[PDB]
Amino acid sequence: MIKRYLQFVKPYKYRIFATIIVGIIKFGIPMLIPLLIKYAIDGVINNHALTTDEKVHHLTIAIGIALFIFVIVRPPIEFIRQYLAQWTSNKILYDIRKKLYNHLQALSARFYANNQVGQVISRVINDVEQTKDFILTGLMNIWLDCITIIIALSIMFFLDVKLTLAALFIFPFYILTVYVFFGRLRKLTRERSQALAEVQGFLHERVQGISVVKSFAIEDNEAKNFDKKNTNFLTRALKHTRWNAYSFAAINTVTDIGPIIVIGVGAYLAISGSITVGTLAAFVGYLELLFGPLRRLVASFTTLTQSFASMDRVFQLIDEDYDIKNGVGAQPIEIKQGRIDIDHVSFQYNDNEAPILKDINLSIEKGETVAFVGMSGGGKSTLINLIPRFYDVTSGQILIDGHNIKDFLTGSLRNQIGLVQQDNILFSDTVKENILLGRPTATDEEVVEAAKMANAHDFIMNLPQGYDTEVGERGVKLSGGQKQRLSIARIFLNNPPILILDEATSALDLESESIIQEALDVLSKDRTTLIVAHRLSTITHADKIVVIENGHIVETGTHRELIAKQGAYEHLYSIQNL
Amino acid sequence: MIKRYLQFVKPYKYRIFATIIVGIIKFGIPMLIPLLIKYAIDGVINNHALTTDEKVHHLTIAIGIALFIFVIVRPPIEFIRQYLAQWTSNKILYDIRKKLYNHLQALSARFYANNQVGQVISRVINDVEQTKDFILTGLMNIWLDCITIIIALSIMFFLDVKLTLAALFIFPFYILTVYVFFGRLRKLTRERSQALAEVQGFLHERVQGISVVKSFAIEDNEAKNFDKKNTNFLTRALKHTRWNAYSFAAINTVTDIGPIIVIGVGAYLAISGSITVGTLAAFVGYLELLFGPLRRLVASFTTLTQSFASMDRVFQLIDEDYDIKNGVGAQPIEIKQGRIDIDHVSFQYNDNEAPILKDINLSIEKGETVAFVGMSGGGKSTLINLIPRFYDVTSGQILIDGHNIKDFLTGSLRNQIGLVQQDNILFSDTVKENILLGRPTATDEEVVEAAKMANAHDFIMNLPQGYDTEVGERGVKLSGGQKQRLSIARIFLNNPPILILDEATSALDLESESIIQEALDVLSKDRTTLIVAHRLSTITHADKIVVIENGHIVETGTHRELIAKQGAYEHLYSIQNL
Ligand SMILES: Nc1ncnc2c1ncn2[C@@H]1O[C@H](COP(=O)(O)OP(=O)(O)NP(=O)(O)O)[C@@H](O)[C@H]1O
Ligand SMILES: Nc1ncnc2c1ncn2[C@@H]1O[C@H](COP(=O)(O)OP(=O)(O)NP(=O)(O)O)[C@@H](O)[C@H]1O
Ligand code: NA
Ligand code: NA
Ligand code: NA
Ligand code: NA
Repeated sequence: MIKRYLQFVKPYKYRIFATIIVGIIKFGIPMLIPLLIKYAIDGVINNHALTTDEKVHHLTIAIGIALFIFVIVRPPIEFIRQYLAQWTSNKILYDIRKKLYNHLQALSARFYANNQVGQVISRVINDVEQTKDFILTGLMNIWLDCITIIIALSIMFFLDVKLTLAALFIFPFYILTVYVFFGRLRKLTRERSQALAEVQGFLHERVQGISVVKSFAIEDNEAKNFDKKNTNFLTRALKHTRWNAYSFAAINTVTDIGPIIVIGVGAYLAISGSITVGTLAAFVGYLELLFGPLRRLVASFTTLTQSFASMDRVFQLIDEDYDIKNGVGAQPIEIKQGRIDIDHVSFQYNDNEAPILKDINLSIEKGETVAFVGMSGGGKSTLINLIPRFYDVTSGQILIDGHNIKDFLTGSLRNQIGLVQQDNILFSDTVKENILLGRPTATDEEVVEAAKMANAHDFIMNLPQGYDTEVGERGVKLSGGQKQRLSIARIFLNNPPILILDEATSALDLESESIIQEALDVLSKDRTTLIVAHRLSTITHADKIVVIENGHIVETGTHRELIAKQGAYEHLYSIQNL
Repeated sequence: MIKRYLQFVKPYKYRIFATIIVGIIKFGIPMLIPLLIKYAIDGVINNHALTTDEKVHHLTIAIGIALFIFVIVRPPIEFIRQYLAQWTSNKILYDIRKKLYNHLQALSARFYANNQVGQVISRVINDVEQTKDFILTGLMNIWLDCITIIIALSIMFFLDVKLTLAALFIFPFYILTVYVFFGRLRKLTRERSQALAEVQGFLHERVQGISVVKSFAIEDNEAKNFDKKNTNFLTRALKHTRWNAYSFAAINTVTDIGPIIVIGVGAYLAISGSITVGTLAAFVGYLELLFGPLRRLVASFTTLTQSFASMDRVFQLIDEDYDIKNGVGAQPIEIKQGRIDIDHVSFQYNDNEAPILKDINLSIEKGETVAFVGMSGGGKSTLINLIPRFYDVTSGQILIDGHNIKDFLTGSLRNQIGLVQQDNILFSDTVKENILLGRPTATDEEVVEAAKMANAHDFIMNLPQGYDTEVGERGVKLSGGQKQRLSIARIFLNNPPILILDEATSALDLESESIIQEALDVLSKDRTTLIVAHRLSTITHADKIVVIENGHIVETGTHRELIAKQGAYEHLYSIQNL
């Protein structure tokens, strides 16, 4: 997995090597201080053979050299060292989210139907952000502490063989201890982040649906439901904390026996006649070089563990399967004549549940306007959404111009089906911006046309700041008949070969309906049109009305014919002016 | 402002003092190492009064002791020190969000109409989380570095009053430099977080409205709109980084002239007779005690700056005004007879724009069923939402049972108005759980009743896992007529004195409508009922139909009467069969 994450760092290897290099060229600085203390003390006074005008000169080039270094050389090193480190990782994260976002937009209706936005976003943002330390503490700092440990161990290896061995005794345990905790922390961190992710999802879901929370003044009740999630997140976060604290003491206690099992031995050796009591003095002086980094790595360890947990979660999302895949046979196909064929189609949202659409057979020739009518929850919506291929039929096939939907390139297919869903969306943008969704690359002139078409242009002008009026988030600042008509506009703008209208009238008064009806009757003159509808009267003109019951097509025909049959269709119609 | 944030820490003062105490009792440990060293060397090896059996002996008591301390005393100190620190702040954050959530649920439709969920949540979560360092690095660590600076400084002053002035010379500049940057960083951090907040809002808004992004295969276009926001966030984050790096080098360069200017003067003073080498050398071993903490504080500084920026943003949200306030006169009032009076009401969403409802006068007696009909965007929705007081009328008054709506306690008022909005909400929960929103404290039996009432009970049983079926996020796994009927259920469950139904039929077929119509005609027998509707026929039975045009009430009357007048009402009705 590290290899994966590394794939992100790849185009930044050099900036990172550089960051490490400049990193090493830093220890050289702290050592210049104690080096300078020795120069004035033993090179101007303890020389005893210098003038009181000569030594008061060398102290003006030594107090001249130091200043130069520290006031000119160090500053740039310090700066670059940091700026680099950051500039690097920060750009890396950028890259990761650029990818995640494309990933999301490529998941299927299903995914988003069984997932919580808040939770998803937690990952894309927080978990990713968390992998930052892996780049910094992991690939840019840990090394310097190991280099320091090599140097130290090395120097010690010369001063004395067995004495350094007195040290290394600790090492194995240290490593064992790390290994013991690592895993459990990784999980605790995982479980923690997940908790956070759940409060996010909660907030998201509620903050957006407050309308309801307000209407029934259930603030107190929901405020509880929140505390549950907010608490769960504490709890988990504490478990995590407890262990980090725990493991920290552990690893260190081990790292601390280090200098002891050394000093103790270093004496029982200098006195037992094994080595110079000067060697013991020097050696023990380097103890800070060995068990210093080991102490830092304990913290570096911790941080990483958490980081791993995070990249886990990131990748886990990245590894989500796309339910609607293009497949090798991909083929941007132009739909020249709206010929739709539904052969033996059968649909199921899941393998466990029952099928919603069972055996559906229906043929729609170019230019026909087919209407779909039936009790609520019959299948209409489901059936329809199978065409733009939002879900893949379970058993059977749908063919546009003889081509099986699956053999189209997603975008191609979808781009040629103007679809007005029943639950229509608006972004917290301007009117224009919203219509432009139907065709982003459109003339401010063409938009105003679509508008006038969907019977929108007019009310758009009365809006403060007209076509540039910013509608509310979710498009709240408009009526029902308004939001809807903007969705309809999008259709004219798209001006596709196939038009599917799932109750595209829902919120319009009788009049406005009349207008859009006319408008549509025109645009729907020579295009393959599918209409789901409950208000029958706006379907009479249909070339063929399809009655759908309990996932089946029960009746088929012209309003005239269906009415004669005095069957299912008639029943429903008959309920209007009766 | 610090005082504010501190108010959160208050109930944790002791745990914090404790964390600081145990914090101090830590430096005592690192010093035990060099003491065991000096004690071994200058104490047992060179005592010149030790039997080879005594020095070894006294050596051992020094080790047996060391192990005890480090393997028994230190561990607990280490643990507690951390666990405390964390347990504290983590609980503090918890508290802060507990408050923020209540804050949100108390903001008005307006707030949420001009704000972006994602952005809000960024604050509640990220910005708050960011204030964590203020507790840790601020109130628990900074001190220890100052204590260390006092201790250090004291020793210098008794060692030479005029050389400590060679050291302290730096101090003022150090402080000046900090002051110079602080502010700019605080902003950069602010601006950065805001950027993050904007990508959040983007993600939220899109990830939830992908349905549309998919339908028009505008993935490429939106993926761009994302990169803009994702980039903006980089940029800003880099600006921030650059400065931190910058300021870091700065402050340190200053902190580095420190040990030098002590040597620059101190050495010159040894010469002229200030004092000798025995002092210049001793006043230099402690240099690490002074310019060590000063170096750490540079980092502590940085971290804080960021923290402040964060609490700024948190508070800024906390300081948001509630548009609908209760006011001293608050009074949980029981509405015994649904008497609604709309006297000269006039509404405007903003002071700049034009009024939507102008001069409306209408009286509704208990048990009357008033219908509201008119072109789309006329005012109906707006008018209606004024009653549950979702927005305060601009000029005029609405009175229920003679009591002015404003004199009710929000919850009281709203709890007594069963409101079925046109754009109905569902949470990613189970069917039951959703209906329970109408009355959380309800009998699994009463729910099933509401259900059967809204004509839902039936389809709920055919659902895999019946009343326990988990509907999709936003309630996606149900038809239109389905989601809606669940909203209607909520009403029966609430069983309020006043019922407002804003197109509560929108997505139902003719039949299902018939059923709920009957169901309602019953529940609406003796209650004050207000109905907004476009499908006229389901309004005929109204006691009084109100025609609303361009924010005005144009016609008033019984379907019978209105039809005779051959005016505005008739026109609209007349378009049904025509
Ligand atoms: N949050 C808002 N800010 C500004 N204007 C708003 C806001 N919310 C709604 N509006 C106004 O909504 C207005 C009229 O709404 P309105 O006529 O009450 O909806 P309606 O006719 O009942 N909806 P419908 O029954 O679907 O046709 C427009 O002229 C908008 O400016
Ligand atoms: N994500 C899902 N998982 C399982 N079932 C689903 C899901 N989404 C929708 N359904 C099914 O929705 C079904 C029938 O939907 P359907 O009849 O197409 O809506 P419809 O009749 O067109 N809506 P409407 O025009 O408002 O009456 C139910 O029996 C559900 O089980
Ligand atoms: Na047609
Ligand atoms: Na009534
Ligand atoms: Na409305
Ligand atoms: Na539907």
